[PDB]
Amino acid sequence: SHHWGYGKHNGPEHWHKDFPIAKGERQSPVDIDTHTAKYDPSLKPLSVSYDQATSLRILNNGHAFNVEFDDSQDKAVLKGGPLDGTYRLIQFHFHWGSLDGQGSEHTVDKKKYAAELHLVHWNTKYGDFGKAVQQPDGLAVLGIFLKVGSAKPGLQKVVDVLDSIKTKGKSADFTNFDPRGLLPESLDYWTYPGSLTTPPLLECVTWIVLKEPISVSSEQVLKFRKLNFNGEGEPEELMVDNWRPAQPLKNRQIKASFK
Ligand SMILES: [Cu+2]
Ligand SMILES: [Zn+2]
Repeated sequence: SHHWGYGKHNGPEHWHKDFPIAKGERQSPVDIDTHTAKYDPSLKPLSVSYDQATSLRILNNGHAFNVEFDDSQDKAVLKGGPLDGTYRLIQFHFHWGSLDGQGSEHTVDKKKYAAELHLVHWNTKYGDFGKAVQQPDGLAVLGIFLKVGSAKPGLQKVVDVLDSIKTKGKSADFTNFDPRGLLPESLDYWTYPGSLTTPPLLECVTWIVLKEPISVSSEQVLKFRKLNFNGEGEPEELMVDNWRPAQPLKNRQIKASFK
């Protein structure tokens, strides 16, 4: 639907009126209580295969910016871990704060990171993204926390194009970007069944949240905060605090791939 956002009058506390699944049984994000998470020795190794990833474009959609990929062939896929089958990369985006002390969607023992990266993948058994989001195992989102510290060299090409997509609806060419430069050293993770974190809030997602954050510089996150939620020629509303807070865990268990 239109006109949802992150403001006081249309933010997360209002979403349930148009998207009643907002109060559902497997909503995201959640707080990850690390002491309560259980190590699962049955999980298999996570396989991230991005060598042939083919980026196309970057778009300001009014709530974040998306780096889009060619998903017409198995070029960039996620497999293993909790997943059955093959999941194809379609886009990545971030959520971030107005201040370095907030911005992530997931939290770790109630800790909020400065930002969170979401690599969005769809289950190839379902043929395309739109059919995948009608299935309870349709999507897999790999989540990576950002902390402020040293610069992330592999983020810099993304930061450098943001000036060209300041406002809602703007896009730019974004070919030949390698998303492998956004991953931490370790692929140790937590996993649980959840949902999209923005409307339509669909309950289709296997969440895979990496334990190790990546470090980005202050200057890099400051450039995220210069984007606009609004369209060109409309009153400026900085794109900041585009995160949903933690939702009730309900009848779920978070599993860890490590001890
Ligand atoms: Cu609408
Ligand atoms: Zn997201």
